[PDB]
Parts: sequence; C-alpha cells; structure tokens
Amino acid sequence: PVDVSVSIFINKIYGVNTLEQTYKVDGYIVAQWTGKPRKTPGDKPLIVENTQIERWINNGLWVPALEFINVVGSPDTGNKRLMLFPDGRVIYNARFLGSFSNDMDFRLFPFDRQQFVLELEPFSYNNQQLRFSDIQVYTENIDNEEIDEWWIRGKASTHISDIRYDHLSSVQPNQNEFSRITVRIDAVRNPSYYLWSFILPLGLIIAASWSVFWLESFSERLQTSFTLMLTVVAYALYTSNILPRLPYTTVIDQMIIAGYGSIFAAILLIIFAHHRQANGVEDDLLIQRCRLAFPLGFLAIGCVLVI
Amino acid sequence: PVDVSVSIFINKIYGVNTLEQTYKVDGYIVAQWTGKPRKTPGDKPLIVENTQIERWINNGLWVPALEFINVVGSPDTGNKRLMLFPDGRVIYNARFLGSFSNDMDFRLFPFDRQQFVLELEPFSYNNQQLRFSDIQVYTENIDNEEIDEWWIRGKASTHISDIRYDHLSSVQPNQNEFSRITVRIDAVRNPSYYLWSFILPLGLIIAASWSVFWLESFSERLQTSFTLMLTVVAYALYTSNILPRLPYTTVIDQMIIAGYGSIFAAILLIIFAHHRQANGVEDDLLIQRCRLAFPLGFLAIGCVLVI
Amino acid sequence: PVDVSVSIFINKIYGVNTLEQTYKVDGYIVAQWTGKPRKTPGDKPLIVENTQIERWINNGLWVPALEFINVVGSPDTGNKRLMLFPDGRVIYNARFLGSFSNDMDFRLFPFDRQQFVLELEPFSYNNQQLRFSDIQVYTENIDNEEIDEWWIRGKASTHISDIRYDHLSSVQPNQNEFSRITVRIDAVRNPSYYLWSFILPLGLIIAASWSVFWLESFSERLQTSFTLMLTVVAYALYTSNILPRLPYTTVIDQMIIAGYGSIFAAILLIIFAHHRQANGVEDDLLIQRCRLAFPLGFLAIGCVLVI
Amino acid sequence: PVDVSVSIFINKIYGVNTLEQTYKVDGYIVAQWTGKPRKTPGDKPLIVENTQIERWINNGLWVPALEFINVVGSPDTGNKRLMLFPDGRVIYNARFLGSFSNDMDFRLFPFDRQQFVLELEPFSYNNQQLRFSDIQVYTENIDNEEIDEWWIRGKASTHISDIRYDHLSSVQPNQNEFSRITVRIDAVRNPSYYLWSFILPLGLIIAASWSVFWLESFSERLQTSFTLMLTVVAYALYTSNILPRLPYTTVIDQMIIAGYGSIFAAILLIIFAHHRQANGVEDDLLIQRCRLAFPLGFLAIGCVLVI
Amino acid sequence: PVDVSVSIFINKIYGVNTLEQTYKVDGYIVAQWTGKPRKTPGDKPLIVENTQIERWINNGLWVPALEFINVVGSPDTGNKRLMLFPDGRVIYNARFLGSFSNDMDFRLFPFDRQQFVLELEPFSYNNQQLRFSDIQVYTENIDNEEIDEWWIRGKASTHISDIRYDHLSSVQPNQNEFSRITVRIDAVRNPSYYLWSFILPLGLIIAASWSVFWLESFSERLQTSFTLMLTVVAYALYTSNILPRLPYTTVIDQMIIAGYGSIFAAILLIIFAHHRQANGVEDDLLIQRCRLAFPLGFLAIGCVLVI
Ligand code: NA
Repeated sequence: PVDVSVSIFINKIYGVNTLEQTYKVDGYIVAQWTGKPRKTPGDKPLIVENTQIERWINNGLWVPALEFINVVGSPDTGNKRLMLFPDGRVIYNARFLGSFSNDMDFRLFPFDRQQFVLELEPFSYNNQQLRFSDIQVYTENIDNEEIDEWWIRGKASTHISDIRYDHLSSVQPNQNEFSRITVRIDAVRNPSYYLWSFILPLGLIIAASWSVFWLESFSERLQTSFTLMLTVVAYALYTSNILPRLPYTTVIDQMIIAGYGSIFAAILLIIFAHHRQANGVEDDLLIQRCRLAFPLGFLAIGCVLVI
Repeated sequence: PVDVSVSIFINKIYGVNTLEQTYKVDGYIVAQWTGKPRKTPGDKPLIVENTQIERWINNGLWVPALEFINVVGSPDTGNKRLMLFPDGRVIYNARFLGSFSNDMDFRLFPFDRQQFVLELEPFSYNNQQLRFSDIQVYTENIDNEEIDEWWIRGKASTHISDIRYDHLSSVQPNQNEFSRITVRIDAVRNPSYYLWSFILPLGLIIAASWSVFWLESFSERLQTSFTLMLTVVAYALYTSNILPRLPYTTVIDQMIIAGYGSIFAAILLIIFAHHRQANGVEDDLLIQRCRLAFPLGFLAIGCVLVI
Repeated sequence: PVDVSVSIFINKIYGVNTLEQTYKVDGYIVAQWTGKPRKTPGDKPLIVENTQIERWINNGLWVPALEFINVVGSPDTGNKRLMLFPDGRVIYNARFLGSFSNDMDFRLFPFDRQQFVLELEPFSYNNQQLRFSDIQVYTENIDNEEIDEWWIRGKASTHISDIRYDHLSSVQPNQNEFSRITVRIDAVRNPSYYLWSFILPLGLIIAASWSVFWLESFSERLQTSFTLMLTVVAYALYTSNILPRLPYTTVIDQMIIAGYGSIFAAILLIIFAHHRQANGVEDDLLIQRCRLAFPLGFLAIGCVLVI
Repeated sequence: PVDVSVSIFINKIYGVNTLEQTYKVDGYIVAQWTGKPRKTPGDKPLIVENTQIERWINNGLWVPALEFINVVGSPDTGNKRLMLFPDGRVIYNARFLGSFSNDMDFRLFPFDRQQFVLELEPFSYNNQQLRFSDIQVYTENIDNEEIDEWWIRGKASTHISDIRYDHLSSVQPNQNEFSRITVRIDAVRNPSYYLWSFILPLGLIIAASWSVFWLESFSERLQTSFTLMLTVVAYALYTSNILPRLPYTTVIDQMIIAGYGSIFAAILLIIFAHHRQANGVEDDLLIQRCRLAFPLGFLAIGCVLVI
Repeated sequence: PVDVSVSIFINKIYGVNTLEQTYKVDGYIVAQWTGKPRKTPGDKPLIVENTQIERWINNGLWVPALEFINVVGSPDTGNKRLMLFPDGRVIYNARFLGSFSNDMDFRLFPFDRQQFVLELEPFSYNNQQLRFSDIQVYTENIDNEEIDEWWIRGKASTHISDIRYDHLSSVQPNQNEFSRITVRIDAVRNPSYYLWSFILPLGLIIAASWSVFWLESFSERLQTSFTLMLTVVAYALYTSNILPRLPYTTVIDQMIIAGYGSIFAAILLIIFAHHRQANGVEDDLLIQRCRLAFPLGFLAIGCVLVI
C-alpha cells in the first residue's frame, strides 16, 4: 500500500466567477513515492521532461494518475517532469492552471468571506495512500493586498482523509476507500471599492430623496418624487453594469430596494397629507415634520437589517 | 449481442444557456461488459490509465465508442481508465464535462420548470445492448439549494429504449435498431431574486404610475406621465442589462408592456377628461375617481393573464 | 472516376451571427464508395472506429478528404468510423459541429428570411464524383417552433454540380472540374418577441410623443419635447442593449430615427406657432389642430416606407 | 538556392478588432518547388493528404516551414496535402484561418480606410527564395457590398522583397537575408449605418439643443439645459454601448464633446444674459438673437474641424 | 555546468487585463548551448523543424525545458526549430504568444505607468546556467505611438540572477539555486482619450452643476439639483460601460464621487439658506455669493487631492 507525499505550490488564486462558483488556481504539484531501485546514468538522479515521460510509461514506469476532484474541466498542464532516483524514489512535478469549484455564498456582498479549495485524490487506487500534504502559499499575508481584490486570512489549511464510495461495482472485500488530500484557503473581499463607489453614493441618493418634504407645494412634492424614482432606476442600471450577476439578493441589492421603498412611501405620505383634511385642500403640514422623522424611520428599518 | 451496463455520476449541472437551449454537465461515465478472459499480472485485475488505453486498442481490445447523442460539440474528457478483469470483464471509467442540448421553454420566466437530459447510444453497434442504466445524483435534494440557481425535483429518472433509424443505407435484414439510455432530471428556477429585485420594483413603479390622477392640474397630470413613460423605459433598460436574452416574451417581459400600456392609457384619459366637456375647460373631474378605480381595472386585466 | 454517395443528417442549426454572417450546424456526415473487395473477419463487415481509422490509412486505405467549402475554421469532429465491407464498399460516418458562412441580408429585421447552406467538395480530386446527395432534416416543420428562434420553410434542398477553377497550376488536359454538393435550408425569424417587446412600445412612445400638442402653454409644449427627446435616446439605449449589432440600418433602426424626426419636427412647429403671428405672442393655435393631423402625416410617411 | 512559387486564395477578411488591431483571414495557401524526381505509383502524380504528410517528412521529404510573420497566434490549419510529381516538383496546399496584425488608424471613424495585410516568410531559410507571388481575391468588387461591413478598394497588391536581420548569431558570411512575400488589400468602412443611426440623430439633438433660446423665461432657459445635458450623456451611453472601444478620439467622439460644449456654452450665455444689465433683472434679450446666430457659431467651429 | 545564451524578440505587448493583472506577448525565443560535436549531412549545420525535433529527443538529444515562470497558462507555441551545428552547438528557436502576469497598480488611472515583465528559468536544472540575455524590442520609441494604447519608456531592461528555493526535497549538498533571466519593459498609458472624452466632460458637468445658485427661486434651486444628481448617475453609467473594471478606486472614480459630493453639498446649502432666517422665508441670499465661492471651495479640495 504505496506511500505518496504531496506538495502543492499555489501561485495565484484569481478570476472568481460568482455565477458558476469557480476560481482559478495557477501553481505546481509534486508527488514523491519510492519504487524498486534503478540504474541511473551517472549515479545522479535522472531527469525526464515532458514528452519523454510518456515514453517511460510505455516501458512500464507506473506513474499514478492523480485527479483534481473539484476541478471544472481538464486543467492546463505546463511543464512536467519525472526525477528518477537510483535508490528507487520518484518525484513528479508539474505546473498547472486549473479552474476549480467550491460552494460560495455571496449573500452578504462586498462583505463576503470565502474559501478557496483544492481536492486531490488518485484516480484508480486506494492502497496507494497519500502520506503527507504540504502547501506553500507564495503570496504572503500583507504584501500589498490593497492592489489585490481579496485578502487571504490565515495560511493554507490541510486535511488528508479517506473517502468511501458506496456505489462501486465489482469489488466487495473492503476496497472502496480512497485517499484524499484537501486544501483550503480562507479569504475576504476587498470591501473598499464598493463602499466608496456604491454604498456611499447610494446613501447620498437615498438621503437627498428625503429632502422632498422640504418642498413647499404639494404639486412640487409629488412631481419630484417621480424624478427621485427615475434616479433610483438610473442607479440600478449603474449597479447592474458593474456588479457580478447572481441568483440571489446581495446587501447592495437590498439597499436598492430600500430606495424604491422610501420613494414609494413618500408618494403615499405626500398624497395622504393633501387629502387627509376636514376641509378640502388643508395639507396636513404637521406630517411634514416627517421632514427629519422618517429618515430615522428608515435608519430604524436599516438597523433592523443587521440580524 | 453484447451486454453493457452503464453507470453515470452527475456532479454539477450548471451554466444554462437560455438562447441556445444548453446546459453543462460535469460527471463520470462507467461502462462494464464481459469479454473473453485474460491473463492479468498477479491475478488481480489490471489498471490501464489514459494514454495506455489506446495502446490496448491497437492490439485489438475492442472498446466501443458510446456517443452522447444530445451533446453540442465534443466534450472535455478527463482521466479515463480501463479496468481489465482476468475473468473477462472490462470496466471503462471516464470523467467528463460536456455541453448538452434539450428543449427549453422559458415563457413563464422566473417561474419556469425545466428538464436536464442526457442521451447515450453507441456509435456503431445495435447488437451490443445497453443492459441496465444507473444514475447517481451526488447533489442531494435540500443541501442548501438557496445558494444554487435551480432546485432539482426528484431523483434522476431513466429509460433504456430502442431507436429505429429509417434512412440507413447498406443494411436490410432487420438491423437498424440501436440501444439508447436516456437520463432526465427535473428542476425549477429559484424564483427569489426575480421577485425581490424585479417583479416587486416593477410593481411599485406601475403603482406609483397611478398616482398621476391625484395631481390637481391638467398640465400637471399630462406632463408627469412623460416622466412616468421615461421611468418604464429606464426600467426596461435595467431588465435588459440583467435578464437572459430570449426570442419570446417572458412574464416579466409582459409586465413591462403593461407598464407602457397603463401609462399610455393614462395619457388618453387625462387628455379626454380635459376636452370631454360642453363648455370649454371643464375637467371631467368625475373621471378622476378612476384615481383608485383603474388600478383595479389593471388588477382585473392582471388576474386575467393567469388563465 | 469514383462514385461517392453522400448523406448528411442535420441536428440543430443554431447560433446565428449577424455581424460575421455565420451559423452553427451539428449533424452527421456519411460517404459511401466501393473499393476492391476485402477479407473481413467473419464475413460480416468491419467496424473501424476513431483512432483506428488513421491506422488503416497508413496501410494504404484511401479515404478521401471531403472539405466543407464554406466552413469558417476547422469543425469539431466527433466520433468517426469506417464500415469496411467484404465486397469492397466503404462507408464513412462522422458526427460534426461546424460554423458555416453564407450571405445574410438582415435589412428587414425581425422580418428577415434566411438561407442556411452547406457546401461539400472533395479537397484533392475531380474524377472522384459525388454520386447522389441526401439530407435528412431531423427537426420537423411544426414540432413546437414557437420555442425556437427560427421557423424553417420547406425541407432541405439539394444540387450536385461541377465547379471549374480557372487559376490552378500544373494541369491543362481538362482536369480543373471538381464535384460539389450544395445543401440549402430556408428559414424565417420568429418575429414575435420583437413585435411585442420592441415594435409596439416604440409605437406607444412615438404616439404619446404626439400628445405634446394637447398642452396648453408654449413653454409647456417646448419643454416637454426635450423630455420626449430623452425618451427616444433612452429607448435607443434599450434596443442597442438587446439587438444584434449590424453595419446597416434595420427596420426597427429606422422607426427609431422616425422618433427622433417627429420629435424634432414638433420642436420646429411648436416654435414656429409661437412666432408666426401678426402681433407678438399670438400662438397660431390653428396649427394645433395638427393635434391629430400630423400623427397621420406620419402614418402617411410610414405607409410610404413599405417599398 | 530553391525557387518557391506561392499562390494565396483569400476567402473572407472578417472580424476586425479595433482595440487589438487585428483581422481574420480564411483562405488557402499554395507552394510549389521542384525536387529530385521520384517514382510515383502509376506515373500520375501522388496525392498525400493530412496525417500522411508527416509520414513523408520522417522519410526525409523536406517540406519547408513558411511562417505567417504578422499572425497573432498559431492559425487554424484545415486540410493540407502534398501533390508529389514524378518529375520532381511538389505542391503544398492547405486551407487556413488565421488572425492577423497590422497597424490600424481609426481616428477618422466611420470614414476610415484600412489595409488588410499578409506577411509570409520561411521560418529557417534564406537560400530558398520566394519565386513569384499570386493572390486570388474570390470576393469581387461590387458583388453586393452593402451587406458587407467593408468595401475593398482595388485587387490584391503584392511585393516580394528581401529582409535583413541584423542581430542573428552564428552566421557572418552574408547569410542574414530572408525572402518575404507581403500581400496588401485596401478597404473602406461602410459609413452608412453610422450616418443614418449616429451622425444624424446626434445632430438633431445638437440642433434642438439650440432651441433653448426660444424659451421666454430665464428660469425656463437655465432649467432645460440641464435636461439637454442629461440628453447628451444619455446619447453618450448609447454610442458607448454600440461603438468599438478605442484609445483615441474618433470623429463621433468629438461630435459628442461638441454637444457637451454647446450646452455648457448656453449655460454661460443664459446666465450672463440675466446678470449683464443696466438695472437688475434686465435680460439682455438682444443676446437672444443668438437664437439663430450661435448655431452658425457652431457650424463655423464645425467647418474648422475638417482641415 | 552548461552555458546557455538566450535572445528574446518581442513583437507586440498587447491586450492588458486590468482585473487579472495580465498582458499578452508575442515574440520569439532563442537558446544556444554547445554540445559534443556531430556529423551533419554536408558539413553545413542541420535544420530540424517542428515535429522532427521531438524525434531527436527520443534519440537522446537533450534539449532543456525552459519555463516562463510568470506566464498564466501554457503559451501558444508556433514554429520551433533546432539548428544543429557540426562543432557541437545547438540553437533552439521558437515563436510564441503567451499571457503573462505582473503586479499592476491602476490607482492613478489614465495616468498610470506600468511594467511589462518576462521571467525565464529552466524547469529542472541549476547547473545549466543562463550565460547572457538579449532582448530585441522591434517596436521602436516614436514609430507612431498615438495609434497605440501605450507608450513604452526606455529600451528593454535585463538581469540574470540566481534564485534559491528553500522548500525543495531530496537535495542538500548546495543544489537549490536556479538561473533566472528577467526582462522588464516600462510603459505609460496614452492619457489622451480619457482626458478628451472623460475628464473633460465630467468637469463640464461638475461646473454646470454649480450654476444652480444662479437660479432665483428656492423651489427652482432644490428641484434642479435632483436633475443634476440624475446627471451624475447617468455619467457614472457611461464611465462604467467604458472603463476597465477594477477592485479599487481610480482617479476618474473619485472625480465621480466629488460630483455626487458637490451636488449633495448644494442640497444642504440650498435647504439651509431657505430656513436660516430671522423671520420665516428670508432666503439667506448672502450665502448665494457662494455662486462663485464654492466652485473654488472645490478647486481647493481638488488641489488637495494631488498628494
Ligand atoms: Na448598458
């Protein structure tokens, strides 16, 4: 039951895909396992690069196929090489770029935390066991992470385990358990850009929406909410042309609905004030010290949406 | 007439394409069939991975080509292996990601139900018979399906059948019938996002459109419908920048037309009111208890478009 | 001079590209031609699948290369196989997906009819003759064509012909004439979506543009055309975000220009009315029974553009 | 020093890329050169298609690698064949689709003329000489060029020359001079669509911007320029959503800035008029026969931007 | 310990990717190293092109794999050849297009300077030493750089160095030090287009935002800021539909927030003026010689953001 050591060097985790829940990882993979010794030219280890590797497979060098369980579509494999040792051992080393899948909740957008994950397990072998797992995260904690879109939390986390496949066919004598390296990397989004360029102007617009009550007329008050309406939709356009498409409602997404709400609320008050009289055209006018009373009817409903 | 068992493991069904009617399926495929027995090294079954398989084909290992009938463009095949059994049997196992085609009606959007389908049939063989078909849907019912765009209904459904090709050339003695495994998976769209961030604000706008009749003037009434007009078109922009391009009119699509209609209706009434007199500038004013009479002339025409 | 029968099974014609004039075709191709007879194992015909075919070419099986003349870029070839008959004949069968080119006039958009075309001709041979051509269009006339973007007219049309290449070099004794199968398939666009969600609302906007004359003031009349202006541009934004980019002006495209026109016309009248007086501020007021006189100055100019 | 004749058949030049300066060319290439004579089966020349060619290379048929100097990324090569003549000569023929690079000035947009170019030079040889160059442009002058995006000027132009590479290493005895065929094709853009659907409406908007001065009030005048402002930006959105991204300012791009200018000009006049008095609220009113005086202050600054 | 000379010919550096920090490089690479001498046919050096090279590898020609350390995904390799010298030496020459990664700060947008970088280091070898590095930048200083998006600074910079890998396994006797050629090319963005078509009109809008104080009424003043608001958002849409998506805030990005600010400021003043009285409706009116006093409260806060 063969011992395989694995080391994995992660270069970039880049190109997240909000819709498909997908990221890209460029790096190298190394596997070492000891075999029946070999004469090498010199007595120095042998280097077998790229096209040459498949030649030795044809002369019966077993090299096991390790699968990226969670990869989406066969990865771009770079240079590969075998290092063949005289005293048996074999070291396989390749560069790769691959697209990987994990679960990603984006619901608390710009303020999401995420988890980039690798899953390695051999493609046809269960005795054949992943010995130890190492993970060298080139990219450091605080290089200059305010140029990069994500801030990585800790260092790489590991965990080798055993996976049981129930439904597998022609085997019974306890042989359905495969060795699986799992690598996690935690991260948080760089909530800058979205504050300064989304959250803030959305708020200014929301605020200045409320200054409708400081209009004197009723005709004035009613007519410029329709402009405020248009202003939200305009801003909705803007968000949409920038933000990552999703199938759920982000934080920003709600803020936007709050806008649509406050303004439709206003239209209700504003028309109510005018026809809540005894006479005829007595504007309630006492309502409009909701002037700065329903801004904090909103900061009330806005400090509620933090639970 | 050869017996082939098939097992198909579906990992994700992702990336639907509304326009092309097309989805992506990542998973593995397995085929097992028993041949004339063989000496394996040890007496343990043989593993033949990737490049090595095509070598055994050259020494006459038949391995039949099974075609994904409904795939659009040759699929990304990952690791493949042959497991060669001493007592004859052969088990072929590959990982794949492929783009598939089925019919998809999107007409009742955000509220559509769909059917993701696989079709497997051997590429050159009719005796040669798909024995039994299995389908292991990793993804469970209620994992956390409100992160995922779609909620899958039941478990996978099957159906092995026989397909007769009429127009096939140089054969007559009853040999035009091929074995075809067909897999279906039912699903419904996660109608959240579209309610909360589309149907709802469209409604608020439609509503507040109606508050035009609560304007005192006529000049007031006529002029702010043009702003309401602009507001629909603005919102039409927004839907368009988010929603899946189609060649028919979805539910949302109609709502948007209703907006355009209510507002063009308004312009008709509002101008009719002013010149339906018999003096000169007697505003009908009794019409404008359509104030909250043609909102439910719309909720009438809106409860009609469900049947 | 070799007889080659061809059959072509078309699965989907999808993914049209208005700019590049390009469509996608998924289907199978078959070629049969009879050779000098052969011993087949059994006396039943031989099946040679995929990788194995190129092996037989190396031992001198001629298999002719047939070219898709009008394809843009080498097509995605699926499974292929040779069926080798004992009595000589050979049947070549492959599945393919390829992007093809034909001339496409889009000028009368949503209402365009088109012609999807295949052109097959052998790549190096002129004696060597395409015997007969067959075309099985799986997709029927009225399946449910109102889910699909196009409605196909008839059945597939054929035509085998002879092509003469003038400028070809080292041959003169009358040998510049190649055999070419041509397949056509007619189609019309599903003019639905564009009526209901473009032609119509554009019309409503165009109409309600005209209700500017029913404004009392002059200041009223001039000021809200600027809003009508904005409304056309807003709608132009909308069409652009949805419709297929082209290098000519479609029907819809013109409608939009008509909008820009009627509104600029209005600004001319409206300003003329005010300063076509005798006194000073006598609004012509008789002009403004162009109220519902230049809507049918437009339906006049609109029933003219049906050439 | 080997004589190689080259013929190049151009099928489509399509898919221009304004940003990257890049077009696509689908066509065939032919090369003929005479070698030491050969026994062909029959005495008729030999046809070697596709996979078979590389076989002859391994038995020492030299076939030279000709490079597309100005291609971006290795091109899609279709069917290739060698025609092997008994009397020595060899004719290489392949179909190709490749993306090419040339310098492209887009500064005078919709009215740009361009030059589609091919550059062929052998990859490792300088004795080895391109004999003569031929270029058959299938696509004729006036087929129906008003469906196509570009109108090609002349016929294809040629030029075989000699290229000297200074910095090349291990050679000195005058051997740094390589044979290079260069093909040019001139073309002009189909300036239709952009006149009718961009230049014109931009003008109408620009014009109707000027009708601000025919407003009576000052408050009227100032307020509806802000709507005119919005109108330009609205139209800037529209251009952007349609026009090819570039890193310089096209003609249209300037027109748009003219708009922003005229309207910002207006705001200056309009506010100047009101406060350039000999009292308090005396509107200069004589200025506002810039009514139709600064439209031709613009047609003055607009006939300046042509030379 | 083998001496390898390298020459690198850069053709285009194009297609930058702001998000991913990524550019494309098309060019050629050359490596020369001297081996144990060889009989060449003739006594003239041997040319081994493309497919043929891998043949010589199989007969034991070492050719070392050199890695592009900083490339994102395996590059498109074009023609390759070996030139085999009788007196030992070997010259390897290939054409390539590759996507490369470097750190890119975009914070001072349109006015960013950048650094295009190549990193070459052998894939399995440390004795084996990069002799000297040469870099021929075809593209000159002032060709016509105002058609191109970037202006390159100097000429190519070099630097061969030694890299120590700490974590490498089965070696200790001082053998973890690899030879690495590093190429830099400096560049600045063509800040034209963004001045003329972004910075400028944003300024005009910003300016003309200030002409709100030259409105007489209060109702006038408050209502047309909402239109100014809309105007910023409209312009924000425009920038977003054109500019490169980033995860930080560019210069233009801030300007846009300034706009939102000045306009929200205005709304504060404008409402303050009206209700900062002694009496009731005394407009402060003395404030509104902030008319042209807070434009330079902004040019004050705008000359502060140059640090
Ligand atoms: Na857009």
